[PDB]
Amino acid sequence: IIGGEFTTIENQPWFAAIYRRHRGGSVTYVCGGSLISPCWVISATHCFIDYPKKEDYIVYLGRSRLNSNTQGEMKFEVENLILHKDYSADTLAHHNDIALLKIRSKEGRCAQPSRTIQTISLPSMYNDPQFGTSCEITGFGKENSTDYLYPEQLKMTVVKLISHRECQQPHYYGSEVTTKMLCAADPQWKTDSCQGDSGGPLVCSLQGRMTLTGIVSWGRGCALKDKPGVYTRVSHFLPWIRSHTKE
Ligand SMILES: C[C@H](NC(=O)[C@@H](CO)NS(=O)(=O)Cc1ccccc1)C(=O)NCc1ccc(C(=N)N)cc1
Repeated sequence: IIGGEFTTIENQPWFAAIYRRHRGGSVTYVCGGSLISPCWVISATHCFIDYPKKEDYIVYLGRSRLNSNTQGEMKFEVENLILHKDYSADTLAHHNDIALLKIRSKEGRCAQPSRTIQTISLPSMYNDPQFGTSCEITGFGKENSTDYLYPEQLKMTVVKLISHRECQQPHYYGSEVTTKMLCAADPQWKTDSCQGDSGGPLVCSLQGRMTLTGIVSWGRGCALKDKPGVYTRVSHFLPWIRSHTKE
């Protein structure tokens, strides 16, 4: 997250920290995610596409720090890694950048709700917030483009939704952004999501209720003028989410 503020997992109880195991013992951060149900975490497909091996992943819930333990945190293995079949990446755009991870503790249990672990509500069929509405993003991503390391503390910021019309302008992203995507940015282009924030949530207060409106997917640079962050439009993927979360 470029700009914004450092926060705690208590303020983002649905945030999942996804890591990958390596040959030896090293565990590096891969992407963010959101707990949509006790057994399911939703993230982005581009995070795992190059290494579809479920065994190499670890999902942490209730974690506020990148490389240190948090009180109340819970560790999970990946029981099932579901990538979207129609995923593809063009020059800039990442299409159908959405994924599901069925989690399970070593004891075979799913998540247990607490003050630091809670689910986030999914949107209704084609029911998105009006453009211009403020929404929040969370992640352990880069604080600056030039950084090669991620912040140790979880960060968050607020961005505003941009109309498909405005985002489809020539100096923005043109025809590269589709209706299955959402653009959001800071009106002053000071704060934004960045590398490392992928898979994390774009949460909007819809009718007095926190909703998982989008998933951090792509963008040209970070906090670059006229280059909004692009998010996977969750409301357009409800049929897919349901079909892959049953049995
Ligand atoms: C997977 C994805 N790839 C891209 O976005 C590619 C185009 O597909 N563009 S980029 O400009 O190379 C992303 C980037 C930004 C800054 C430095 C290096 C990479 C990626 O890096 N995803 C993370 C990401 C998410 C949001 C934003 C943003 N809000 N500006 C920027 C980056």
